Amino acid sequence: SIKIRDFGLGSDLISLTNKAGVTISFTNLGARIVDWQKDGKHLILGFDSAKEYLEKDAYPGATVGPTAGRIKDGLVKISGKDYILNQNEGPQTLNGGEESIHTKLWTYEVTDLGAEVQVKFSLVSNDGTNGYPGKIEMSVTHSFDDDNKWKIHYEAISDKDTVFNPTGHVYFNLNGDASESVENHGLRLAASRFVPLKDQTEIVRGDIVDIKNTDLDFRQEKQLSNAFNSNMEQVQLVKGIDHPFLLDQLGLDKEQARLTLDDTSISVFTDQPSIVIFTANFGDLGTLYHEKKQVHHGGITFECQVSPGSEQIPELGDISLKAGEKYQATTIYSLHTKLEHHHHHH
Amino acid sequence: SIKIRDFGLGSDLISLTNKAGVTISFTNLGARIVDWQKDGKHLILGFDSAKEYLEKDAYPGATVGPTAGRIKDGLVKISGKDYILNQNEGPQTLNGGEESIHTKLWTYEVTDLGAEVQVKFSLVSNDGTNGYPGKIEMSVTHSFDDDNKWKIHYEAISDKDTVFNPTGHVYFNLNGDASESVENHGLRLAASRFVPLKDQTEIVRGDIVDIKNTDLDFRQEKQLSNAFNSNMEQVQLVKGIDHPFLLDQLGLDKEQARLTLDDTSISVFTDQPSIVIFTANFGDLGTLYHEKKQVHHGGITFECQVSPGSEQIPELGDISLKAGEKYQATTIYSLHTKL
Ligand SMILES: OC[C@H]1O[C@H](O)[C@H](O)[C@@H](O)[C@H]1O
Ligand SMILES: OC[C@H]1O[C@H](O)[C@H](O)[C@@H](O)[C@H]1O
Ligand code: NA
Repeated sequence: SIKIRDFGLGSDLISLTNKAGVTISFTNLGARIVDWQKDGKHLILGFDSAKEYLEKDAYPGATVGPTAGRIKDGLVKISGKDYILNQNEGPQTLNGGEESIHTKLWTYEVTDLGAEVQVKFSLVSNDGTNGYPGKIEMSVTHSFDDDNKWKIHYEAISDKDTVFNPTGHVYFNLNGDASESVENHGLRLAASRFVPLKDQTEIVRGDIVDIKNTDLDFRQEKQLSNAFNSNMEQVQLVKGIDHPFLLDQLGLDKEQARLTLDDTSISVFTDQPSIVIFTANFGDLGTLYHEKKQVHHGGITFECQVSPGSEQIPELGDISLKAGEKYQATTIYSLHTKLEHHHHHH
Repeated sequence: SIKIRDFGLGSDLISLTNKAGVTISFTNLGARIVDWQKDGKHLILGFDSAKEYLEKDAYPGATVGPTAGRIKDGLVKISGKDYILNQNEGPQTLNGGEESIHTKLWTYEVTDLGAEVQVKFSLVSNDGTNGYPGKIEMSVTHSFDDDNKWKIHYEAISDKDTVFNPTGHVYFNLNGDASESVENHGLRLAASRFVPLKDQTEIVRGDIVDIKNTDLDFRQEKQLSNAFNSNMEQVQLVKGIDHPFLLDQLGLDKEQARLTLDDTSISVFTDQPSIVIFTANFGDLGTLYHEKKQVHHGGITFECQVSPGSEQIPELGDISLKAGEKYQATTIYSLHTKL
């Protein structure tokens, strides 16, 4: 079933229930996921209205871009030309600049395919918006099906050569309570290397480092507490995880990551080369989610994209987008129950 | 009474009915007026869904900007520096360039004051959007009251020196049907001068012309057909009216123009110095409004703003907006019925 209602400020809430009874909801404010529940329990973090997003934190569950992450000094080179983008984090351009796409009302249309329901959000980034050459016609399609798969399909075409590398900023918290840390969740991640940050400004260091057999090695499932309790420099620097992980094997067919808690697992598939993981290292900020003060480590993201830093480390990729060339990216989050035995205590 | 409903593509339709039974409706798609009707008749032109605006004509009823009108070569000088804006009509920048503020969904809040209801729409234009320096935080408040006054109040703040001169683009048609020409309406307008156009490109010619005692003198009520049947080169050039008229006396208290058809009249008030009047000179285009094929001259606008062409005729004014200054503008359309 599909249901729609006003969500505040002119945005709407689109809520779907599949045949298994799982419900998921989105809003056109930032083409974002608001909630995902199973048996009355929240699997992700979200607010109860639009204003909350605008007043507390506008990134959760949103579509962010045109470029996700930080671009050092907001400088990119596009077809031999240097362009300076909007700098909203010191000299850095973070998640596309200020008042970016995650803050806009996108138009949308819903398509019911029976076993699958699609929500296609559209927006146009005018040429020159926040310094990005355009115009860029973008669309984000979120779909949910009877197999409990939530898929995000991105498409974009630009009138001018530009850069494009958006991602989805959902936060998972299988505890269903923001006040409960994710340290008790199990993580499996198919990545042997990571990208270290230079310092507190969080720009990339310049190197790629192998993490095998360190507390950041999750090729084999381990509790998140291992990472959180680590005194590895990188962990101390950010007070948790806030890094890009390079996937070892590319392809939409491979389970790149799996997040488990008791009998629930979330699997991650994507066609992108990296996964930026940030564990809500907010300290005592205590943002209120459903009236629960969020704890430090009270959430975890899986931002699938080309790794941030390619400006400095060319080996990570190329996010340029040529005029008229069609961009596409697909990321899928699927839910399962009893995929494995996960019985621990913290 | 206030009613909110889906208007398509995620846009909302907000309808306000006052004590008098008059209904006015707006959409956040482009902070726009969609309808205005008394005793079952539409007073303005509008569509029945969001899609139509996007497919047919996105300007009707909309808030247009940042700059209303045509800018020659898309060129503006800011702090002595040349800036090229998006060009969407040949080399001109018309109505802020392509995919401008009129095609975006604005956020909004409704405030019910009893005798008056206000709908405040907001949108942030990012720095660099379509070539315009910013960011510009804008709000347009459309309000409707028990006295049948529809007021538009604009406010904006920019982080950087920029240009700003928006307008409301509603088209009136008291016939209540687009297939009927407004030639039968009577118009009165408090302007003794106008800005002629250079040619079919519609950029300004360069001068200011006195219209006293010409077919465009509406200082004294007159019927539209007059202007429409004139042989003035300017009328013939565009096949109607598509020009900036310079108000003789500025101030919101003065009735600047009045559009009348029989018992029903529309008065216009503004704090702007000019009114751009365009009579839907679309020829055979035939756009469909409520299933009715539109006729050449099947509508008329009253675009209150600083006249277009200031880039070439400074006397017209200046649309500069300095960083941190607060822009304000007010335009009122008051409805009256003779008893
Ligand atoms: O809260 C936004 C969040 O977005 C990304 O995950 C960044 O890596 C984090 O450092 C933080 O900026
Ligand atoms: O249709 C848009 C409309 O906008 C303004 O009124 C112009 O002066 C008219 O020529 C026309 O372009
Ligand atoms: Na809506």
